[PDB]
Amino acid sequence: MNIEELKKQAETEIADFIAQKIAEMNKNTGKEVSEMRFTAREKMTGLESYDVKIKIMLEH
Amino acid sequence: MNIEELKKQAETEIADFIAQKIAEMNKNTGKEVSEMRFTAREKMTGLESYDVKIKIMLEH
Repeated sequence: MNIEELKKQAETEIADFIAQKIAEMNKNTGKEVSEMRFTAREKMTGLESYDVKIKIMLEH
Repeated sequence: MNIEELKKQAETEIADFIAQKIAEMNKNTGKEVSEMRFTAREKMTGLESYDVKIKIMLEH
């Protein structure tokens, strides 16, 4: 499998995982996720992950 | 379960999923993921997901 295909595959997997998490959150809270912040988690050995902060909105 | 706890849970799940994907990619390519770009995928019904673009670096 080539590098491009691996990349597109993982991109789709992550997008799909995030979509499921948002659907789940919206369902469970009765509210709406408006945004997620992603902050790189980097080590001397390189990028490890992104830490996530979920923003949920509600009526004033 | 409260809204805060649900949030922290989903944040951790997403961070962990991304970390696994990066470890996987690095292993499979012999290279290094340097960055991921996240671009909101929004609909009139609200935020659906984030689309992802993975950047991989290699030696000049």
